[PDB]
Amino acid sequence: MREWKIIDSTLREGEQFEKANFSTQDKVEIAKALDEFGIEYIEVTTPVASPQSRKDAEVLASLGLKAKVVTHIQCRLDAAKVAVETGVQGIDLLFGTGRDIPRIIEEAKEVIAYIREAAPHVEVRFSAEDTFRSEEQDLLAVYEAVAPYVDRVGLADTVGVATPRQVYALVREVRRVVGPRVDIEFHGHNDTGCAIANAYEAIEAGATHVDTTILGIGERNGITPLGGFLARMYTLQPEYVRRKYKLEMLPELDRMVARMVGVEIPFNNYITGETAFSHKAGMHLKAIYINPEAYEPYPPEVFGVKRKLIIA
Amino acid sequence: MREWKIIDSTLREGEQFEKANFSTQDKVEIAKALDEFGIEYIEVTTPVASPQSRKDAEVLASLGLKAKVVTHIQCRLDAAKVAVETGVQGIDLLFGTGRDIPRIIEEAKEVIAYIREAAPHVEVRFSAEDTFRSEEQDLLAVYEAVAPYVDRVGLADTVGVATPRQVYALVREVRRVVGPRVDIEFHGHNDTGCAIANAYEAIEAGATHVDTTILGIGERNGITPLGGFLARMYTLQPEYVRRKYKLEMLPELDRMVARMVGVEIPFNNYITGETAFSHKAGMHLKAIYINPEAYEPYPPEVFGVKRKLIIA
Ligand SMILES: [Cu+2]
Ligand SMILES: [Cu+2]
Repeated sequence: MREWKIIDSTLREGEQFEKANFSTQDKVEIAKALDEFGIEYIEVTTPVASPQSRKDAEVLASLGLKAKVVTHIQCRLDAAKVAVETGVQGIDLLFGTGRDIPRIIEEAKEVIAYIREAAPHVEVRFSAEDTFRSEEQDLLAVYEAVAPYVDRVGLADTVGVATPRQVYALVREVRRVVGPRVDIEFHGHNDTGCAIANAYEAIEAGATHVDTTILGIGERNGITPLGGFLARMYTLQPEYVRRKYKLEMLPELDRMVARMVGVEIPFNNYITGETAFSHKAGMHLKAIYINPEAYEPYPPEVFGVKRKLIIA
Repeated sequence: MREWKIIDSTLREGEQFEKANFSTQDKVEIAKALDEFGIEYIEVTTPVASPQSRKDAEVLASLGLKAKVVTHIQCRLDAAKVAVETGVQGIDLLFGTGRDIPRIIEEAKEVIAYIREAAPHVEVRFSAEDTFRSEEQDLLAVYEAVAPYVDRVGLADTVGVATPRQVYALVREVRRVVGPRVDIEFHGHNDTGCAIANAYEAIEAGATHVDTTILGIGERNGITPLGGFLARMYTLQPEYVRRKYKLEMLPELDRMVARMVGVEIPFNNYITGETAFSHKAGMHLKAIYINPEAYEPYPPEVFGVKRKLIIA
């Protein structure tokens, strides 16, 4: 352990997907299915976006889910006021992307202080945008100074270019500077095909929270997808992962979202893709008969799917 | 540098995709487009598979492409005879997945020796199946003893479970043992979402060749996809990558293969997916107007595609 939790952002990051147009009822459906699956956090679009987004945040946070509902805002006093008034259990601050460091630290601490005052029980996370491309001394200076005042700090590979060893290294440095009592969140975009690998490296480096969306939907080609992330973690911690989540629900989660946003599940999608458990090579089929484990990373039944043997 | 080449395996790994049914003309079309793109190697199904596969290998190897055409076989004397007779420029041996090490080394050297004798100009690569899960002392013992006799050794993450730091570490150890004059090839499956990340780590560790297929098609959910791999490498070595390949051909490569195997390009596919360059968030759109670089990992024009702005 390697203990960690998932922050689903389907209703935040989520909404930034090109084809997403979630009704209130769509979001409630998604949130209840995630809660049933066992997801620990559900992050929702800033209430400042529209009066709509505010309402949705209000409803989601009062659904009585076991998951904590958390909203994502710019690191600003005005947005923080709106956020606390919604009743969310958490607020995820993003300090947007040079101006001096004591001032950045100043402005951050002010927002965080407002929130502690107005809503002492709300969990606060602080991230700087584009964390891995920010110059590192100043980044660590900010995180070190803000960490004593927050429950969690986050790192965001905003443009999807961080490399796995870079993510590992910077998470380790952040852990060094913030100490063992502040949680560490990773958010990574998939532009260079590293969102799952980077989330995994983040956890190996000490990260405690990973952002996912169902099918990885999000800005551009999206972020770490729930199913791909769970496949990656299941192979390493199968006992922990199967006890944490209702893994057999994955196909229904992927279907629900695909139907809502109007896409097909891709044909190679982790676990639930048409092709995810198809075998064809004769020497593979030879082995699967004696033991399917021979060419399978995990059992399809665990995730509520079946293998396919192509015997032509 | 970070110098490396791609071995496309669309016509080998490739053929093991559930829905692949390539006619001879399909393969010739694919191979000529890859050669035009600038791909360095094209790997094809073992000629032993059917008389068909043999014919296709014979044609492909005699097409007069600039790319070297290479076939993939079990590490056996009988298959090697068939392979050399096809005229391929390379033979990729796979020693299939305990029996003693001097004997494994013995059997390997015998096949390799046959090939040097019967076809001194053919390039020979040796891989052990499931390289990252083989016990490491014995694996390195085999690679160390065989390397002086081959042009290249390969590592294969056959079941798609290797982790990026594991791949980095084992490639470094292999490089230590085989010396600087033997090339090193990486083949990785995508079951845990790490095929691109692992290929990248392999190169950082000293690997010189990476297996890809167009759209990542292959057994199960496939292997490192060409487009995702090029996106990953372009962000790190843009001059090198744009000079090596005709990057603007990527959409036509992905379309061609999708059409042939009967799938849609997935909606989040690297570069050529519907959604790969779609922006929606207001603060993103604000920035893209001053500079699209602000939220884009690479320029869409480089790959012959366009961005989308969602202003609702
Ligand atoms: Cu994001
Ligand atoms: Cu393979």
